[PDB]
Parts: sequence; C-alpha cells; structure tokens
Amino acid sequence: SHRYVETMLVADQSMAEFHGSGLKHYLLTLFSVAARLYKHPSIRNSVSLVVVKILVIHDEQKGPEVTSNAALTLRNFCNWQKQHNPPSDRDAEHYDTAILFTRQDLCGSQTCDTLGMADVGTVCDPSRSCSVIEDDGLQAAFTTAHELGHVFNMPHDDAKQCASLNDSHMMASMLSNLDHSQPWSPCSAYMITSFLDNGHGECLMDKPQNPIQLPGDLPGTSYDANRQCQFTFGEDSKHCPTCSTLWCTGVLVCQTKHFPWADGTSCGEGKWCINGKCVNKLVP
Ligand SMILES: Cc1noc(C)c1CCC1CCN(S(=O)(=O)C[C@](C)(C[C@H](C)c2ncc(F)cn2)N(O)C=O)CC1
Ligand SMILES: [Mg+2]
Ligand SMILES: [Mg+2]
Ligand code: NA
Ligand code: NA
Ligand code: NI
Ligand code: NI
Ligand code: NI
Ligand code: NI
Ligand code: NI
Ligand code: NI
Ligand code: NI
Ligand code: NI
Ligand code: NI
Ligand SMILES: [Zn+2]
Repeated sequence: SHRYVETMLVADQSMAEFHGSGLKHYLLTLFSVAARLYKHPSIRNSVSLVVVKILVIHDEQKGPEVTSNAALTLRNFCNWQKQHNPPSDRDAEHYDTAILFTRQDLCGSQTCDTLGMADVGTVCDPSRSCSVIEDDGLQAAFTTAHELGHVFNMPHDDAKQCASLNDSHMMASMLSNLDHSQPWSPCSAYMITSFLDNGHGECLMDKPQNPIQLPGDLPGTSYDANRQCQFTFGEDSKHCPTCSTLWCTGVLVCQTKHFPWADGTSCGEGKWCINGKCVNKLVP
C-alpha cells in the first residue's frame, strides 16, 4: 500500500542569506526532483514525499548550531527539530522526517568531501528521523534522496549485505555516475521493502492535510544555466563562456563539478536539456 513521507524542510542562515526571497522555491525545487526519484519504478514501492512544513532560520540562535563537522551538525539538528514537531500525526504540520539544508561545506574526519548526512533506519523515530544536506547546487536533490535512502534503511550498494543482489545507483558509497534509467539498485529496492514488510513504515500511512504544492515544471525551467552556475560557484559566476557538463566562470577561467545541466534547461530556441542531452521541447 501507499506510503506518504511527511517532511519538514529547514534552511539555515547561510541559505537565507545566499538565496534571499527565492529560498523556498529553491528547496521545493530540490525536493520535487527527489520526490520524482522516489516514484521511479526501480524503488519497487509506492513512496510519496510530501512537504508539510518549512522553517527558515534567519538567526543562528533560533536554529541548531551548524558547523563544518557533519556528524555534529546532524546531531545538533536532530535534537533541535524535536521541539518543532507536534506530538500526534493528526496535526496537519506534524512531520515524519526533517531535512536541513546548509551552504556550509560539511566534512568527515578526513576530508570535506561530505555532501550530506543521516543515520540508517530512522524514518518513524521522531528524534532520529533527520538529514543534513550541503547545498552546492541543484545536484543536492540527489543528495537529498540518498540521505533519505539511509533514513529508509538503505545501506550503500557496496555493503556486504548487497553482494547477493547487485557503484552506478543512488546508494553508491561515493559520488559516481548515476544510471538515470535505473536509479535504485536491487539492494536498495530490497532493503526498503524488508523494512516496510517488517512494519517500520507505520507513521507513513496517513495522508497529509493541505501539503505545500511542489513545482511540477522541470528544474531547468525555474533555473537557467547562469542560475545553476551561481548555485554552485557563488553569485559572481555565470554560465561558460552543451547539457552534458555545466561549465561556469571563475584569460577566461572556467570551472565545473562534472554535473550535467538540470533537466529542462534552455539550450537554444525550442530545445532543452534532458538527461544530459539537448533535445527539442516538443516530443513525438
Ligand atoms: C550529489 C549526488 N548526485 O548523485 C548522487 C547519487 C549524489 C549523492 C552521492 C552520495 C555519495 C556518498 N555520500 S558522502 O560522499 O557524503 C559520504 C557519507 C557522508 C559517509 C557516511 C559515513 C555514511 N553515512 C551514512 C551511511 F549509511 C553510511 N556512510 N554518506 O554516505 C552519507 O550518506 C553522500 C552523497
Ligand atoms: Mg515551531
Ligand atoms: Mg534525470
Ligand atoms: Na563537503
Ligand atoms: Na568541499
Ligand atoms: Ni530571508
Ligand atoms: Ni514557487
Ligand atoms: Ni555557528
Ligand atoms: Ni545495477
Ligand atoms: Ni505521517
Ligand atoms: Ni549579494
Ligand atoms: Ni556580484
Ligand atoms: Ni549560456
Ligand atoms: Ni574536476
Ligand atoms: Zn551515504
């Protein structure tokens, strides 16, 4: 049966300052891509990510302490989100999960290549059902879905428990090329299924009361290549000077993080990017 992941989205002061008025549309744009990934048939389940609440923190002290140490930020965030959840799921703004988004670059013990953070198997535990996402651009939509994967009991696809069943899927242990034709591995598929068959989706059974509408356009529609570049490299960056790799300014100096342009991104009159390819908007 149908599962509804009622979610609170939280943005820290770094996000408020960076994004200004456009902040809530941007989080919703992230979450809508993540919501799509969870509807892909390879998850082999019926999962609906819905937003019941959004908090923006304009003053550090009114939110959790966000530090570059990712494990500690997650823990800070988890503690802090408790107080803002209504007790019973009868309440409309009661959430099953909470996600923090920050511009601060998050770090492990060893490098600052951390992109997000969550514990495994926590989705209906109100005090552990959280994630922190570093916002380095639109690709943070896939970070959002990966970490939500942890929350749903998915291990990384190199875990020994995944040997029997399966680097190119959502739950890769490191950033690599996603297979957009099959986002979730057989392992991810099984580990979420097991979890729900074991009864751990219980708080996901109730439908949301007037959820915050997610954008139904493509992320490239709201955000053109210059915007995309700015989300990654700061407001002074523009598109370089197509689709497969987004290059951005920094002797013309240009830089990339190797991601394609967001789907729906204008690549000329009557054409737009779809899975790394520039194609006519009108399809046959
Ligand atoms: C962008 C993007 N575009 O497409 C995709 C796909 C992405 C996301 C790629 C993911 C790579 C791996 N991570 S990561 O590199 O930040 C490492 C780490 C913080 C390790 C921690 C220890 C850890 N936490 C929990 C565990 F269950 C295991 N281990 N992680 O896995 C966090 O979940 C996060 C992001
Ligand atoms: Mg509150
Ligand atoms: Mg795609
Ligand atoms: Na980081
Ligand atoms: Na970094
Ligand atoms: Ni503001
Ligand atoms: Ni909007
Ligand atoms: Ni601080
Ligand atoms: Ni595969
Ligand atoms: Ni619920
Ligand atoms: Ni400015
Ligand atoms: Ni400027
Ligand atoms: Ni351009
Ligand atoms: Ni590089
Ligand atoms: Zn992970």
